[PDB]
Amino acid sequence: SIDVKYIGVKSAYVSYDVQKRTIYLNITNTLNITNNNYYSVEVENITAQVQFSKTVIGKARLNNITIIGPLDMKQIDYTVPTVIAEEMSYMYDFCTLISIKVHNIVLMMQVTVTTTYFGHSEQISQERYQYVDCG
Amino acid sequence: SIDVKYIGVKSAYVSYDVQKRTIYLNITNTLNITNNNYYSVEVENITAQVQFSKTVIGKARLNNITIIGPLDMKQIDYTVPTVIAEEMSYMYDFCTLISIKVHNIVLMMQVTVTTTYFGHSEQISQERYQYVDCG
Amino acid sequence: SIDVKYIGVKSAYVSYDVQKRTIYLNITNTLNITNNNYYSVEVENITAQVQFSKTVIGKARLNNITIIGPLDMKQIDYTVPTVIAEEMSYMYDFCTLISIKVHNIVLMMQVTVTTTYFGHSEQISQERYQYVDCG
Ligand SMILES: *[C@@H]1O[C@H](CO)[C@@H](O)[C@H](O)[C@H]1NC(C)=O
Ligand SMILES: *[C@@H]1O[C@H](CO)[C@@H](O)[C@H](O)[C@H]1NC(C)=O
Ligand SMILES: *[C@@H]1O[C@H](CO)[C@@H](O)[C@H](O)[C@H]1NC(C)=O
Ligand SMILES: *[C@@H]1O[C@H](CO)[C@@H](O)[C@H](O)[C@H]1NC(C)=O
Ligand SMILES: *[C@@H]1O[C@H](CO)[C@@H](O)[C@H](O)[C@H]1NC(C)=O
Ligand SMILES: *[C@@H]1O[C@H](CO)[C@@H](O)[C@H](O)[C@H]1NC(C)=O
Ligand SMILES: *[C@@H]1O[C@H](CO)[C@@H](O)[C@H](O)[C@H]1NC(C)=O
Ligand SMILES: *[C@@H]1O[C@H](CO)[C@@H](O)[C@H](O)[C@H]1NC(C)=O
Ligand SMILES: *[C@@H]1O[C@H](CO)[C@@H](O)[C@H](O)[C@H]1NC(C)=O
Ligand SMILES: *[C@@H]1O[C@H](CO)[C@@H](O)[C@H](O)[C@H]1NC(C)=O
Ligand SMILES: *[C@@H]1O[C@H](CO)[C@@H](O)[C@H](O)[C@H]1NC(C)=O
Ligand SMILES: *[C@@H]1O[C@H](CO)[C@@H](O)[C@H](O)[C@H]1NC(C)=O
Repeated sequence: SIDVKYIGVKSAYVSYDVQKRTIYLNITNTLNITNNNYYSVEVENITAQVQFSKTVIGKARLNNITIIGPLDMKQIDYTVPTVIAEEMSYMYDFCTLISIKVHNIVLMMQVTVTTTYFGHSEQISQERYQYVDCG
Repeated sequence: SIDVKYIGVKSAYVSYDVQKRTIYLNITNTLNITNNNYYSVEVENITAQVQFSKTVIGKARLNNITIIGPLDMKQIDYTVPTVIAEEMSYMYDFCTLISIKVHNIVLMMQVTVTTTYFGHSEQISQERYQYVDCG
Repeated sequence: SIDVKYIGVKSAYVSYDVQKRTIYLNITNTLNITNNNYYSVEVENITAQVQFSKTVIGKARLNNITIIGPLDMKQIDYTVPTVIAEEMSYMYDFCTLISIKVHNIVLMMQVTVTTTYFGHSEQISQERYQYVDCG
């Protein structure tokens, strides 16, 4: 939330990086570093806090009631045949793949019907995605 | 939220980077660094806070009621055949792929019907996406 | 939440990295480092806090009631045959794969119907994804 970074190869504060086939002969490197850091991140100062939720019923006549959740799946048909016919023939399959519904990252918070919150919520995702690499 | 960065290859504060086939002969590098940092990020100052939610019923007559969630899927048909017929023939498949519904990043917060919030919510996603690389 | 980083290869504070075939002959490296760090992360200061939830019924007549959860799956059919017919033929399959529903990361918090929160919730995911690599 404060210092989120994505670094590809190299990350450094003071780097005298050297690489292939070099001559580092008579250098006189000298440093003088002062790097004081002060974090006072999201400190609270609270006197009172109330989360109230009341449901009062009475003399109440209620018929059919349906409150369904935050994702319903109904009558979902996946209908993928795969028919191969081959008479006196030559076939060559490489990097052949058939994928159906598939997920890599699935993150859910506060997936309800009724919710009362107080706080600080984060979701951070850092990757190097590579699905198909055939060659 | 404050210092979000995406770095491709190299990230540094003071970098005397050297690369292929060089002559670093009589240099007299000298540094003098003062890098004081003060973070007071989202500090609160609160005397009172109330999250009130009331539902009062009474002498109330209610018929059919339906409150459905924040994503419904109904009668979704995926109908992808794949028929190959080959008589006395030559076939060559490489980097051949059939993909159906597929996700990589799925993040959800506060997916409800009724919600009362108080706070600080973030979603950060940093990647290097590469779906198909065949060659 | 404060210092989240994704580093590809190298991470360092002060790195005199050297690589292939080099001459590091008469250097006079010198350092002087002061790196005081002070973290006071999310310290609270609270006098009172109440999470109240009441449900009062009485003289109440209720018919059919259905409150279903935050994800229902109903009548989901996966119908993927795979028929191969081969008379007097040559077939070659390599890196051949058929995948059905599949997940790698599944994280859920506060997946309910009714929820009252107070606090600090995080989800962090860092990876190097590589699904198919055949070659
Ligand atoms: C630096 O090193 C070289 C070596 O080739 C030498 O000839 C030269 O006198 C040196 N000078 C100092 C100031 O160290
Ligand atoms: C290096 O930094 C310190 C920190 O204040 C300072 O007192 C000093 O004069 C600087 N130089 C040297 C040569 O030490
Ligand atoms: C608010 O400020 C600081 C905490 O950050 C503290 O010294 C002060 O007493 C707080 N005030 C109250 C009323 O709590
Ligand atoms: C709703 O309630 C009535 C009763 O008044 C009932 O006849 C009907 O079947 C209910 N609805 C469903 C979908 O069952
Ligand atoms: C720097 O190094 C070179 C080496 O080729 C030398 O001839 C020269 O006298 C040096 N000078 C100083 C100031 O160090
Ligand atoms: C380096 O920085 C410090 C910090 O204030 C300063 O006192 C000093 O004069 C600077 N120069 C040297 C040569 O130390
Ligand atoms: C608000 O300001 C600071 C906290 O940031 C604190 O010193 C002060 O007392 C706070 N005021 C009240 C009324 O809490
Ligand atoms: C709605 O309620 C009536 C009762 O008055 C019922 O006949 C009807 O079937 C209900 N609707 C559905 C879709 O069931
Ligand atoms: C540095 O090392 C070289 C070795 O080739 C030498 O000739 C030179 O006199 C040295 N100088 C110092 C200042 O150490
Ligand atoms: C190194 O840093 C310290 C820390 O303040 C300082 O007292 C000193 O003068 C600096 N230089 C040397 C040569 O020690
Ligand atoms: C709030 O500020 C600090 C804690 O961060 C503490 O010294 C002070 O007494 C706190 N105030 C109250 C009323 O608790
Ligand atoms: C709803 O309740 C009525 C009674 O009044 C009943 O006849 C009906 O079958 C119920 N609904 C379902 C779907 O069973």
